[PDB]
Amino acid sequence: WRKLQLSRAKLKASSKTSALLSGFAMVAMVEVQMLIAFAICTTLLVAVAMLALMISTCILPNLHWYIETAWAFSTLLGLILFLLEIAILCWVKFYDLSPPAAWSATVVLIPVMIIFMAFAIHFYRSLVSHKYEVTVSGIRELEMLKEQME
Amino acid sequence: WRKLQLSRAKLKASSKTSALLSGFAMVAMVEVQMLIAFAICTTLLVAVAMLALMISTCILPNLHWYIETAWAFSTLLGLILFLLEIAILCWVKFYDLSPPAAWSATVVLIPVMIIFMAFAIHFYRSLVSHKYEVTVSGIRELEMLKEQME
Amino acid sequence: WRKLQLSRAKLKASSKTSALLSGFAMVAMVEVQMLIAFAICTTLLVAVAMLALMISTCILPNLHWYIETAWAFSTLLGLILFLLEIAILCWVKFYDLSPPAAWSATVVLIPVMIIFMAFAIHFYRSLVSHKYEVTVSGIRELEMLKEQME
Amino acid sequence: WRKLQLSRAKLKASSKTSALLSGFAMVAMVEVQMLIAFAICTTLLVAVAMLALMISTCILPNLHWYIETAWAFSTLLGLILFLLEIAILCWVKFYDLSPPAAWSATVVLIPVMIIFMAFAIHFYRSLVSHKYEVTVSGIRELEMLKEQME
Amino acid sequence: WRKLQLSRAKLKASSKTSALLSGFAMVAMVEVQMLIAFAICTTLLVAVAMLALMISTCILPNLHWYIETAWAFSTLLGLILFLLEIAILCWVKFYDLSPPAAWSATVVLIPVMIIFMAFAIHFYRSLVSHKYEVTVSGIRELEMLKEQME
Amino acid sequence: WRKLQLSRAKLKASSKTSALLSGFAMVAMVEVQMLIAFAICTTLLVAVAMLALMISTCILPNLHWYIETAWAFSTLLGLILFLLEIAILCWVKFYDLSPPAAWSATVVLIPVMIIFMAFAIHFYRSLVSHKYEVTVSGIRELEMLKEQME
Repeated sequence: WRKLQLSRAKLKASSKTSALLSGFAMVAMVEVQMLIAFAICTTLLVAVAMLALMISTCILPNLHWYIETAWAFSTLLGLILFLLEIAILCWVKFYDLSPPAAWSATVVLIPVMIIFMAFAIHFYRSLVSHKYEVTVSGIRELEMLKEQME
Repeated sequence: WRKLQLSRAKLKASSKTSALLSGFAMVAMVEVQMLIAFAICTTLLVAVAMLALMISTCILPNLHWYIETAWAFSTLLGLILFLLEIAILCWVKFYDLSPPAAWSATVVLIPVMIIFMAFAIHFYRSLVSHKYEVTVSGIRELEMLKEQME
Repeated sequence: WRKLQLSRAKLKASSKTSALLSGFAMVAMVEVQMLIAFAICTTLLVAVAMLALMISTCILPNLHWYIETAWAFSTLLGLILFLLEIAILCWVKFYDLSPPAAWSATVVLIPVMIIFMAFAIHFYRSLVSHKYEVTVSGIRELEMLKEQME
Repeated sequence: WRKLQLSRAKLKASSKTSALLSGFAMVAMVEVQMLIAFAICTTLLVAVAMLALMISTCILPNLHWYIETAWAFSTLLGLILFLLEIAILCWVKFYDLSPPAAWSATVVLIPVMIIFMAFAIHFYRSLVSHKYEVTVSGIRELEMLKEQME
Repeated sequence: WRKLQLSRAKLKASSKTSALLSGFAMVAMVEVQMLIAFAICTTLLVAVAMLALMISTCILPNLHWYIETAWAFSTLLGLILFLLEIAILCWVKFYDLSPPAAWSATVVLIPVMIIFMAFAIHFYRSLVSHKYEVTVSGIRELEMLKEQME
Repeated sequence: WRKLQLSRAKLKASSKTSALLSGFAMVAMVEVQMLIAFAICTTLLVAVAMLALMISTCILPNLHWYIETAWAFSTLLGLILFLLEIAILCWVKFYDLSPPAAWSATVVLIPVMIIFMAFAIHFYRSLVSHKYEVTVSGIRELEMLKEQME
């Protein structure tokens, strides 16, 4: 039961989060009109969303942890992209007459981008340790019962 | 009971997903203003949505698997279109002064587009294997009872 | 009980579907600025929605099948209009510098428009047949009881 | 109990319906920039909404039918205004280069506007008749109990 | 229990109502570009919302009537501002070439603005009377029990 | 149980509040096009949101008070930023031809900004006192039981 809920929380969370961001990016992209990177970041980011969306289409009809990875990865990947795209936008909006102000965007981006990925590693690190922590405590308890059994 | 839920999940999911994307595409289309393809992709994509919408209008009043196909097909079909349309937009925004950057959009599109359709086949393949697999598991037991029966 | 639910499903479904589409059409209409038809399609489409909206206002306070027709008709009518309006938009956005690409919009429109209305007839046809089908099967059963009754 | 629900359905329905329409009208108004009427219709329509909004703020804390009238009136009044404003918009967006097409907007407006108000009268008429229809049937039943009482 | 609900109804109601209006005002403000007043009204109105938002952040963690005042005041205060800002917008959109039409906006504003604040006083007035009305009826009943007690 | 709810209320509240504000800021930023500060405020504000978003991604899978701080801090921090950004916008829209009207924005900003942060301290101050207030009342009750125990 806990398995389905985990996925469902992932199902709707991704769809709504992904669709609104892609639409906002598309609307802002047509308004203003590094140079080449802009076209790629936008198109690719959208795809990350599309797949997660379909995941929602196929999940209900139907290993559980495997598909789980697809969502956490795709969704988390996008977050980096959204902030990634905005950094470029400032470069696009200012890059013309405002280049001076534009630099502050990409430069300030590095401090936050690192913390975001770095924090993800720390949270994940503590988690793995627990997987091993439970494995040790679990076998120890089984020996206590097996020893008194004799 | 499970039959109605499957459709309902399809009923609302399609409507909301379809209406927002079509509106965003229409808004961005009027802002910027391959050449001919742009007009077609937009208009057609909308239709895919419209039908699915009506499906919601007729389903509640009222074979179940048949209609089911219409939704999975129409919805999945649209996803390819949305990402399909954005690729063209970059070409519409850059195609003028930025043609160089525009190419990265359609090119990068191929890698993701293939994986999307390809993954769909794999998921479907595993599903079919089970449908038949079960058919074998069910009858097998029946023969067991039959032999012991007599 | 089933009667109220059928209407309620119609009550909210129409309001949300109608209001968002009219607003999107109004926003895109002011951005770009067959010629005369454009003004009519937009204004009329909105009205179809407005009435359905009020239907929601008057229904709760308060023959059931009669009002039911108004919703199914108005809502379905709009779907044709939305796709109808977009076809014109392509003709409006392109009609200036892109007239060549514009034709593909209206032409491609015919294939989908027909299928939409045509499919509606088929679904409705099967429904009517069943209504009669049940009417015959029902009376036949009552005669079986009435005959053995003697 | 039925009394509170009727109002609540009115409470949220008005707020959401009113706020989104006013914002859309304000956004489109600044984009394009009968002549004088435009400014009035927009500002006034908003007010109709604002009051209804506050009605929601004061209702929860705290004759019931009296306040009820304020909502039905304000909300219904707005619907006429929204379609009213769009008619003017076409006159504003086309009034420049497209004056010819503009006329089709106001003219086509008359057919729907009449039906909207006319239909409201019919629905209300049937309602009043029932109120009296029940008053007659009710007293009749009481006399049946009073007569057999003797 | 009734205390928490009253606040919660206030918690979400304010956040959604405030955030959407501020964003719409900001979007329309950048599109057009009394003169000085415009900048102030917009910035200040936003603040009124921000505080109410935080109120939602601090309320859940944790006198009840005191905080209650902050919401009713801030929210109601904003309503006047929104209609206030729109009156200025008409003056901003028309103030250039359309000054004549602009006047109708601010002038027509006075009639509705007064009724809004005036009606608020009346509703509040009747409320204060009841508070006292209950205080009198309550003590009277307690004496009835205390008298027969002897 | 109360622990999970507190976080959940924080989970969705932050995501919706953060995503809409960042999109509105991005849309308005591209429309108009202190000078350098504008680029930074926008980019940084977004980051504050992104992290909070991920917090929602990692919380469900899995000390409680620690993570709690991250949300209250990030969310509250943003509020100051949103109003902060708008102050700059007025300076961006007016800063060109309207510099005079622009000053009223930043100046008026100080009065509200202080109250916002100042009020936060007061609410927090009363809270801390209670933490100590309970600590004293609690130990006192335990002694009452321990004393009569002898």
